[PDB]
Amino acid sequence: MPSYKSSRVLVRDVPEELVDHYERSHRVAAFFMRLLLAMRREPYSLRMRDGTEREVDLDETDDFLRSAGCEEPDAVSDDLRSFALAVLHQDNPKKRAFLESENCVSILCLEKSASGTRYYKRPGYQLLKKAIEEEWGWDKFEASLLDERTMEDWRRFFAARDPDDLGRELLKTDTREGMAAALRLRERGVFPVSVPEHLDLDSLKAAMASAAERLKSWLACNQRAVDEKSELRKRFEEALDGVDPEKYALFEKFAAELQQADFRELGFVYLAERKWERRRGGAAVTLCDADDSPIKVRFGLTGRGRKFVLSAAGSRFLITVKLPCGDVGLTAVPSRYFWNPSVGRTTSNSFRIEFTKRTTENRRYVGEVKEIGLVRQRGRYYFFIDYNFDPEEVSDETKVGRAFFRAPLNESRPKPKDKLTVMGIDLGINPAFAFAVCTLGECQDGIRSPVAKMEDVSFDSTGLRGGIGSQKLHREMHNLSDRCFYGARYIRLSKKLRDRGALNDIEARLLEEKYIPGFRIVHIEDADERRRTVGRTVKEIKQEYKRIRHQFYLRYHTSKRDRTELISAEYFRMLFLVKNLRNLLKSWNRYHWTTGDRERRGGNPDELKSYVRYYNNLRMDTLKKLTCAIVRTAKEHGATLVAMENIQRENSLLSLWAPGMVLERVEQELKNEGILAWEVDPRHTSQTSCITDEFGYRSLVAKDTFYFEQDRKIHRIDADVNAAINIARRFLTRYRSLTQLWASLLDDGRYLVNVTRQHERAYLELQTGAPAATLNPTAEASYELVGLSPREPFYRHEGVWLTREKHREQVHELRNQVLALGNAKIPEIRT
RNA sequence: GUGCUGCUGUCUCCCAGACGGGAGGCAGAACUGCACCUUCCAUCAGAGAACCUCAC
DNA sequence: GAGGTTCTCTGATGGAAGCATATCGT
DNA sequence: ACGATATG
Repeated sequence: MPSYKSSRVLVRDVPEELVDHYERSHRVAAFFMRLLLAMRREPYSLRMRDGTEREVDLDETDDFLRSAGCEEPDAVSDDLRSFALAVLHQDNPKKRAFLESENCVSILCLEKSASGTRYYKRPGYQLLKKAIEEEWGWDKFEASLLDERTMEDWRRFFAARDPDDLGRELLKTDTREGMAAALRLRERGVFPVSVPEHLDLDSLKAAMASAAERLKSWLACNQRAVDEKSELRKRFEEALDGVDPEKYALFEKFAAELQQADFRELGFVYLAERKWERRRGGAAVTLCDADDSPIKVRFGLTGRGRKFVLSAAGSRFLITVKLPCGDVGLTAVPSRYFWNPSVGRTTSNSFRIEFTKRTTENRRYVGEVKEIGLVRQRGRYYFFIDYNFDPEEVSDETKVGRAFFRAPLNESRPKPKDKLTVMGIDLGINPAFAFAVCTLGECQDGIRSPVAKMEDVSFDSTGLRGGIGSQKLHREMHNLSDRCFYGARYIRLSKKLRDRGALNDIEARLLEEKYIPGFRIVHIEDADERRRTVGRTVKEIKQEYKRIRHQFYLRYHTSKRDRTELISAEYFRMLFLVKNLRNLLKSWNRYHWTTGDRERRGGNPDELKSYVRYYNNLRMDTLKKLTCAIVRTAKEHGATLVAMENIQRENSLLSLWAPGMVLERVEQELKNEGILAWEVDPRHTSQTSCITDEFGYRSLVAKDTFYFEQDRKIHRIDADVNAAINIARRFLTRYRSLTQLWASLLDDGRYLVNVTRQHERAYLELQTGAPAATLNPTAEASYELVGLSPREPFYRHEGVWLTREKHREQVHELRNQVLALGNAKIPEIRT
């Protein structure tokens, strides 16, 4: 599997011949879609351009196979089935009939084809014989053939040159079943299909590639659906026998009368009947179309399709597709992705393209093009320049570095034995991310961190990135987003003022004490004039939203351009402001939804498409910029190991992205730049000091300052640096210190430690001496680990393992000191 | 190329109706900034909305 | 925050993708 | 040596 990065380039004046080739390629690809399914001789479901699903019967397969050439489709049935499953990759991966699904069209489509009657590349037999007959002594052949075969014919195979004889014997003894089926069909003279449009071999390869890949995907999904339905039915039938008697005949009538109006064993059994029945067993077949579901009309340089000669002049590409009708020259609209490109024909059927994506530096990127693909969108054509790239080299020393620091203490993986650079990364929204960088073998001055089995390290480089660029804009994106949230609730109640009378009691202080101050609307009692007073605010909401979006636009088109950061905390506030504005606009659009009225299958089908498009675009842009700043921060400091918080474990990156796809993108782009990363457990990183390794206070009024005590003097430090170091410190110490153990009580105050994870197993050994331990109580409401010779949270503190009630009070006792003392008398750490 | 990403003027369909909101098209003006692997497909779950029912 | 209702859109979590060599024959 | 197949 090569590495792949891709982009699109526009072509404007497409000649009629290429348009015809495009459409014919889709039509033939649809023909392949249909003919493979027909040869499967298994009925399926076709989803038309509309939502309707059609049950294509066996007759529609039979008559189509009749048209395609098979005048007696039933008589040759098993043989067609075997060929069909071969091109769709339903045979064994080793010794496959067609390693590339395309390679069947020589036998399927042509008229005088020699495919299937060759031995020149038969694996390891003809090549071995041809090699030995030249410069070997007829003795290592025995070793080579015994090695693979662990018969007397092999003696004659090397007794003479006999290439044709061995080829014939291999084609006889070794018959890949998918090709034997095709030869049998062509012997009957029914296999060469009548392709509706006349295309040469190269274009038929390209069509069959896409048709076959669509069939392979759909077949895999169908098999998954069938297997899942079978397994769920197995679970239901296992549960049905169980212990429940035939009394389950009654919950049927019970559910009937319930749904007409609309027990543990009865309810659970009911779910299985409903869950099993509604699940589909088969997927839908979506046939290819020119405009509905386009396929890439691929043009390869080895046989996949018509060859192309990619060139470049100035700041744009020059594509020439060598069609059978003639050479067709296309010029490319210049792309900032492949800006100022240079092209070069290589010695391996490829073009070496060197271009420049970004505009900050002039860094030139190198890739190889080996296939170009053609699609259309909104009647406008495109080529997919799907190129390759070699990722940056990662030292074998980094791999031994990553394995060592990842391992729990009870594993003994080797020391890195070199000077690595480790990174600490926290992730937030206002503080997009913060970092701490340490160098192994070099501790000079800073927050010194233990390193497992090595000397300590000092974090020289520390910083907070992302952040709020302009203070005013961030506050305005927050005032409006608060208003947009509170208007959606307000007009839910507003209608009930007019729809009902005097509302209720639970709402009364919910409307007055919370919603009126929020939506900033004066309350009028007369219903007719409540529509006007609510409409003018929604106008005023848009009128100030447009202002904000325009000032957000001008972050890139003023003299403030130089100060505009790569990523800001405004990227996330805008996303929520777009989100809340969407709900409010949706709610006001249904201000007329009155009495009992519901959303219909029709109505308005394009509602708020501009906002949804802006929502997805802003997110995709935010994550790409977020990854760049992280990777830019990693490369600059010489980092090769990145410790990240496992965020899988409002004001969070969650509710904007899935918990994982954020981390996946960062790791992928780090690995392209030759930087390995690991996910560190993000427990107690924001509540534990990185200096004293003791619990502190995360200030609620100010979420950037973390208070702890050192030498009985209260200190403060940035809570993003504090967590960034605590993520890196955990990695370098191999999670040596834990701050929480789960324990369960059996009797008389002996809380038994629940060992679930291997990190707890190793930890107890370094203190107790056994892979298990107990908590004995002491005089001052504390505990102590003992350890046993062969669930309630507990918090460490000063070697005492206090409980949640007394851990909260210790945190609370420190808060009172902070509030009493004040930030003026609490010194700063970083600088 | 696709986005971040809008402004002015003018024009057409739609939902409310005389408060307002949502799709779009051409026309210029302003701006030389940041980033950018993406195509296709099938299942099964969520978000919020909104109508019928609750006092949390 | 109780509890099916009917629809769009993610969103989940998968699936298939984005070419090599080999020789004959002129 | 390049083209026309063919198949790892």
